[PDB]
Amino acid sequence: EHQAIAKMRTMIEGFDDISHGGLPIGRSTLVSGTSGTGKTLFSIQFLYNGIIEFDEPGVFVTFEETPQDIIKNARSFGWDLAKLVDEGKLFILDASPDPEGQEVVGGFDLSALIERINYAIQKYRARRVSIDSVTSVFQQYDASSVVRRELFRLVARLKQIGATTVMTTERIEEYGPIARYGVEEFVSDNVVILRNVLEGERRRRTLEILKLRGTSHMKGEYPFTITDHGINIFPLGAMRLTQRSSNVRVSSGVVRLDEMCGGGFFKDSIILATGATGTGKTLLVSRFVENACANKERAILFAYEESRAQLLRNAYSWGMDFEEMERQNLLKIVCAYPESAGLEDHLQIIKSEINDFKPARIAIDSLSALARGVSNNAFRQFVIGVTGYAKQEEITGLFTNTSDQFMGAHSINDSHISTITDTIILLQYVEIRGEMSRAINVFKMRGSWHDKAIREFMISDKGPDIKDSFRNFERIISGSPTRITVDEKSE
Amino acid sequence: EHQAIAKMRTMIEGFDDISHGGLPIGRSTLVSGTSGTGKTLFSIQFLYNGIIEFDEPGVFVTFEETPQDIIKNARSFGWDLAKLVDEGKLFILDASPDPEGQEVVGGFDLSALIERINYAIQKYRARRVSIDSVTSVFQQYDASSVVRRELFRLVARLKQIGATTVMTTERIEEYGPIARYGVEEFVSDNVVILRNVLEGERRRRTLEILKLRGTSHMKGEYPFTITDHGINIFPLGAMRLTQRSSNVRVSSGVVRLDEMCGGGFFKDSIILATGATGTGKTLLVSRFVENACANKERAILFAYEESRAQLLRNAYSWGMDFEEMERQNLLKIVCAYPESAGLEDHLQIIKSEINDFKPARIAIDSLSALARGVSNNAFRQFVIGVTGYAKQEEITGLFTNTSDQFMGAHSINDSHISTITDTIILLQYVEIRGEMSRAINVFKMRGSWHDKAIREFMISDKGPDIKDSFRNFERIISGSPTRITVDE
Amino acid sequence: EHQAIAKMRTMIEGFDDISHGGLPIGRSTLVSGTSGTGKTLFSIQFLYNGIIEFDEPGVFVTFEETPQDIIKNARSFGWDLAKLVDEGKLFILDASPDPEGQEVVGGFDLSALIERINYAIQKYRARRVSIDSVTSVFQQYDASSVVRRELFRLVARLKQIGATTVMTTERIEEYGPIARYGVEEFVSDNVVILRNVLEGERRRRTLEILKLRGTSHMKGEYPFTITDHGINIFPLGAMRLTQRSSNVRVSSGVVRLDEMCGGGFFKDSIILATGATGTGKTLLVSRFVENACANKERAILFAYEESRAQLLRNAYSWGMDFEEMERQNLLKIVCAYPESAGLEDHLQIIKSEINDFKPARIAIDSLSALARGVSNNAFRQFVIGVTGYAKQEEITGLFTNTSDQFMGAHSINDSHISTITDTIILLQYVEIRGEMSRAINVFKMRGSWHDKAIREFMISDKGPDIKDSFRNFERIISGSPTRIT
Ligand SMILES: Nc1ncnc2c1ncn2[C@@H]1O[C@H](COP(=O)(O)OP(=O)(O)OP(=O)(O)O)[C@@H](O)[C@H]1O
Ligand SMILES: Nc1ncnc2c1ncn2[C@@H]1O[C@H](COP(=O)(O)OP(=O)(O)OP(=O)(O)O)[C@@H](O)[C@H]1O
Ligand SMILES: Nc1ncnc2c1ncn2[C@@H]1O[C@H](COP(=O)(O)OP(=O)(O)OP(=O)(O)O)[C@@H](O)[C@H]1O
Ligand SMILES: Nc1ncnc2c1ncn2[C@@H]1O[C@H](COP(=O)(O)OP(=O)(O)OP(=O)(O)O)[C@@H](O)[C@H]1O
Ligand SMILES: Nc1ncnc2c1ncn2[C@@H]1O[C@H](COP(=O)(O)OP(=O)(O)OP(=O)(O)O)[C@@H](O)[C@H]1O
Ligand SMILES: Nc1ncnc2c1ncn2[C@@H]1O[C@H](COP(=O)(O)OP(=O)(O)OP(=O)(O)O)[C@@H](O)[C@H]1O
Ligand SMILES: [Mg+2]
Ligand SMILES: [Mg+2]
Ligand SMILES: [Mg+2]
Ligand SMILES: [Mg+2]
Ligand SMILES: [Mg+2]
Ligand SMILES: [Mg+2]
Ligand SMILES: [Mg+2]
Ligand SMILES: [Mg+2]
Ligand SMILES: [Mg+2]
Ligand SMILES: [Mg+2]
Repeated sequence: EHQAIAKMRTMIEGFDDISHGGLPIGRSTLVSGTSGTGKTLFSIQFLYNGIIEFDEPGVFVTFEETPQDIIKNARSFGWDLAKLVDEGKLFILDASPDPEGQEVVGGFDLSALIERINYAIQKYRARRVSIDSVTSVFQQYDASSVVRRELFRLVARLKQIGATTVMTTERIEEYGPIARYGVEEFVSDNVVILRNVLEGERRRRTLEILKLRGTSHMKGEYPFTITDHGINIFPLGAMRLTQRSSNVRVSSGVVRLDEMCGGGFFKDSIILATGATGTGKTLLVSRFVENACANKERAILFAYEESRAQLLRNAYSWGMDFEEMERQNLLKIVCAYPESAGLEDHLQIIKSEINDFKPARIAIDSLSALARGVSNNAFRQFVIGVTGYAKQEEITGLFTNTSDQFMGAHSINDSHISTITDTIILLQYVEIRGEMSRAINVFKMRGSWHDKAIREFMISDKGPDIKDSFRNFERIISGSPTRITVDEKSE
Repeated sequence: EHQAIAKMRTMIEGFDDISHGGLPIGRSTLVSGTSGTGKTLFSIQFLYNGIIEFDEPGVFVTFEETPQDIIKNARSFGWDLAKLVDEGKLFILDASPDPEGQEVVGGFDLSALIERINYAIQKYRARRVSIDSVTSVFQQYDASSVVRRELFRLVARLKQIGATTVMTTERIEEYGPIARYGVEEFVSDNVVILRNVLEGERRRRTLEILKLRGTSHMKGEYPFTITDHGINIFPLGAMRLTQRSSNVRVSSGVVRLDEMCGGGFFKDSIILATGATGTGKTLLVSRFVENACANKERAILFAYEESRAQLLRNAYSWGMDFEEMERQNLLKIVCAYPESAGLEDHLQIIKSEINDFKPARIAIDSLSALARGVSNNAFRQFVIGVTGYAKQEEITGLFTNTSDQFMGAHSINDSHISTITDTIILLQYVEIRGEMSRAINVFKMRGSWHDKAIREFMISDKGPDIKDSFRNFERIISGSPTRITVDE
Repeated sequence: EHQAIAKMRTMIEGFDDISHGGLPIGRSTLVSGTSGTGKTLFSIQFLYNGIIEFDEPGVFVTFEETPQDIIKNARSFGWDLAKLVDEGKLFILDASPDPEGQEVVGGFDLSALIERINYAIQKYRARRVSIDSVTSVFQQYDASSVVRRELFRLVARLKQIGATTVMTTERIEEYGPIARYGVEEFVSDNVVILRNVLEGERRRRTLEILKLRGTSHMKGEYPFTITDHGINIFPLGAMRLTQRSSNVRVSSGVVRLDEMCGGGFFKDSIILATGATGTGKTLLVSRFVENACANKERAILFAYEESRAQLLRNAYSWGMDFEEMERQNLLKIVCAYPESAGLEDHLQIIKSEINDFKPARIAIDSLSALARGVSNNAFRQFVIGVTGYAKQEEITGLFTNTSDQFMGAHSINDSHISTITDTIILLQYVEIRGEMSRAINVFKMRGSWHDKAIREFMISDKGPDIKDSFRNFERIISGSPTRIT
């Protein structure tokens, strides 16, 4: 073949993105990690997808987990392997030493199994194979130099055979050896490592394609999740800056605010509402979510602080009976503490839920509520995933944030999200004549014009009331004014 | 079979939550940890609850712990394991060594053993099996490869007998290798990790469902404790956000306050009293609890800075009679330094103290006192756990809090409980003509209206009173207001 | 028995509360540690107390140290181990190798020794046993496996004879495994790790009860102090928020100042005196320390910054004389560099000195001098130690602190010692018309009225004099006043 290397899509969401095509055909790939990174699965689901998507008969070589169970478990994702076993579209080739036997059977069986393996490829006319825990095969009695030669025997053959392989391997250090013997490493053409790194009690899964000989791939670890629908990696690094941009408008929910933005927000932008605690934000969100239920166009509300009944009561006080909203299925409300899942499972449920209610708007009440306990970056990386999907996805977005410090909050945001939104509305407390009076102002809008005036506003059983600006004050922004009361021009 | 993997219910508080159902039935679940982590308990509590909440007889294997003691120790949790074996719903398959050395019996292992076990199982209808410290068996002279096959031949047979097992291991490095030989992680079907991390000078026990082959489970490490009633895990990440929230209102205890709050505190919410030291907090607490008792409802005051005595005094000086509330069975003053337990243990002392008195009011004097010493990240999870529980039990709670800075305190909290609370009160000092004056202020009140004004707050013998506001000042929050006068 | 575990007291200062009761009866406890931690001192102290308190004899197996050696060191605490051996109350079993040369003698090992131990137990009707340095025993040629067996043999045998035991082990890394081979860790019913953390050229020994089978014990480590009285532990968490309270009051030494506090300091109260350097804290203490002698009461004043001579000095030119106090025995000045004792000691140095002279009042001149080279937490504890003691012991304790910054200290304490203290006084600077004027005021008092004003006081020959406030001035706190006309 005088042409470049040929790859093969695994149909594993996000993987074929990282691999600029996917596992190279004809060559064997090595995927390893510690006890639980998803390996077993990464192979199984590597085969399944093949069957169901191109009917490329798979051959699953075990070594420890009994064949019987490899199925019993695989039904957790809705994969009735039993079937593909009947329909000869996949052959589970048992190779796990029974409860008894003898010893000193070194390379003895390795030269045979390769005769057995070629049998299922030959017979079932296979194309994709996946040996799981090849490691427990050397877990008999062998040195490092002993491992490099038993493997190279297999891959060798399989490359002649032409089959495309995947090998499972165990590791004990998350960022250390690449496999117990640190030898398989240079016995593969491609090495992929799966990591389930701990951290402050939080578990984060990731995947990295260390090497793929003769081609390009995505360098670095990528957060993946294991769910009811198999390994799902999120190439938050992939996704291009190919976002749609319409000039159309939508109503903020406050006619007097819709003005201040030159006519509203854009059907293709991210709106950030920031302020100290109790500035309005939650109200905003609500008057944003509601304005969507108005024009009978479903939308979602993601509240991570308040709850089911607490958001009804509190909103109902401002008017807007959310009740009829859920009924006329033009608004559904999620809710759940951020501590209920890592930003990996969250980012997901976001998109996942968006794919069943088909939004038009979307409001995340408190962004700083997610950020909680998570690392700086691990968070920015979360905005992007959200701000990104909900932009190339026609979804308008409203993100609420709390500047951990009032009257003096020398910055819209604190996490540095400021530079990834299209509109910056900020609510702040102003101390006028010994009283905490609010003040909303449109800080920025890349598209439209928007008002540049700082205006106070009061909350009421009526909702937001954007009143007059502080036409006669100074240092207003700080929060601690100093009225002018200038003696005119002295007559 | 075509179904998913059905899990048995351990019956350990919260474990099931973490495991999502329980131990994969008919399968071998693992449980290793450094010594003193709990294991043996967990693997024993495994049976007892089963054999007494479902009735499934159990055969507890033991490699080192003698049967007498395995029974002697269990009397630590009030469990009579003697009985269970006096009825055939439990069997101590004593596999402990004998003080007579004797080489050659190392082979009889597994194979000859396995039969013993099963022989027992059969003689009891054993549904659950807890083999403790299987690791001390190959503590004769075995390799890493050797053990793998030794195990592969131990789980297998037990997997066959269609019985659910509990394998207990041990390790050394707290985070390092999961189980001694780095073989039990990849060889097992279920792996549980019992850690007893030092982290400072205190120790925080924690459990982790590392991996359950075939199903889902709570990823991560979760806090837990061992008490007379056994293991007690608190999955402060699996508590739903379905907090019953009504529109009722209880009275704060202070009249002028309730007005400023649009008419009082919602019986279903969490109040946060924050402010420089000396401002007032503890008072608002004492006046909070006074009320619960005036309406003859119960209330608990978890004190973390003063003794029951110094606390009763402070009250008399303010008018209310805590001395009474103690007998009129309408007040529980707990008292205990924050250093007397890891938050892990306190959350429970509280959780327990509540459902031992069903109070309508819970006061936590000085949340800061608890946070001193601990991380800010471990603090937030404690507040959340109490902020949450407190709610779910329709209980109104008042949490104190001292801001490490007096005056010019721009951020409510330096900690940032700020957003996880429903009602925020704010006391602060203000100089006015060479004199420190107190100043109350309702900051946010989610459900209702509430008064903006920042009024002067006077403390005296007759309790706390609210005077007028600093209506003619600029930068009153700055700690040093400039007096202006505008009149035609 | 159909009950819980039976525990035996050790009387080892504070251990019985950390272990909740004592060491589990008829069972062996392993006490490990790196060299110089205190193990033997723990082992001996046990048997020792077993005798002098409960007339309970004990067997002490010594694998390495010589018998006459054990006896000798023991004297460092004033314990006549020779005598207790002569009264047949304790037996030092000597399993120490011969200074000569022999490889074929201990061929019947363990089993052969056990009979001895098991003999002695009965010959001496001993109730307690402590085996010092088992490690050194098989430290010959053994694996992680050859130990677990040998030991378990001994342990079980000692369990059968119903002997409550103590096995001592060595370690290498401080927070590394619990014992040399990683097996005693589990053949033992109970685990005790003695540490010796050396953080910052300073050493701090602490004890932890890893595990006690079927019972309760405080988790984590507590710091201890080997002293002439042997092991002494302080579980600054095993203390209770249960101290006697009151309304009775006491003078401050400064009349005026007492009025601003509702009429004196409470008695059961801890007073904090913060303020920039040079604000007179030292002048309040002395005055406070002195007022206790006039009324005729015993008060202590621990120093950490000024000597004894400089103290008596400045205290003279300020009027009241400290000398007289000492003579009369109505006062006692300590003195000692913070650096010359590890807090936990100090804490104790104070406790004893307290138990010595029995004080009504105490003056800790500068907590924020002890705070030096110590961690926020390590110190936050030292405080709770003394603060919570003076209370349960009903003492009038006035402490001193220094705000690291002058005029404008946007806070009271940097280590937030407040909220633990009852009454906070506050001396600060004020720049008025090119001058450095002083300011004093009560920032909080828990059970009284106290003046809410910021007064200016003048220091001079007679002492501290408090005057009136800065009415017509703004920003008095930021240090830079703004006389507004
Ligand atoms: N339906 C599911 N939903 C969510 N998570 C699941 C589901 N099924 C399995 N998991 C998770 O994925 C893991 C499965 O890993 P798997 O058994 O496939 O192989 P491995 O971890 O790579 O290697 P090995 O388990 O043999 O050591 C489980 O440990 C669990 O955390
Ligand atoms: N019925 C009402 N009448 C008058 N004011 C109300 C009413 N309900 C709520 N408010 C006001 O609205 C604020 C509630 O906070 P809000 O709903 O704006 O959420 P937020 O500022 O976004 O977030 P956070 O929960 O952190 O404060 C209160 O501070 C209060 O002053
Ligand atoms: N009634 C009880 N209340 C509180 N804690 C207890 C009680 N009983 C025992 N404990 C604690 O639990 C621990 C007991 O652990 P356990 O002996 O059951 O198993 P393990 O430490 O996991 O493994 P192993 O002891 O076999 O090495 C002790 O360290 C002790 O502190
Ligand atoms: N009988 C009383 N009469 C007048 N004022 C009192 C009386 N008792 C207490 N006070 C005042 O109340 C305050 C006592 O502290 P308080 O009960 O308010 O708790 P806090 O300020 O929240 O916390 P902390 O006590 O730890 O400083 C003091 O500032 C004091 O001036
Ligand atoms: N009278 C004493 N006063 C203060 N410290 C003492 C006194 N006597 C001994 N010490 C200290 O106590 C320690 C004694 O340790 P000990 O002999 O008890 O056993 P160990 O250190 O646990 O084990 P090993 O000595 O066998 O290595 C010494 O390191 C020393 O610093
Ligand atoms: N005899 C004196 N006459 C007048 N003023 C004095 C006299 N002695 C000291 N002072 C004043 O008191 C201050 C001394 O402070 P003092 O010795 O009381 O302790 P401190 O300021 O609390 O702590 P530190 O000495 O560690 O700074 C000096 O700054 C000075 O202005
Ligand atoms: Mg696997
Ligand atoms: Mg909110
Ligand atoms: Mg145990
Ligand atoms: Mg065990
Ligand atoms: Mg306070
Ligand atoms: Mg207080
Ligand atoms: Mg909010
Ligand atoms: Mg010694
Ligand atoms: Mg000083
Ligand atoms: Mg001084």
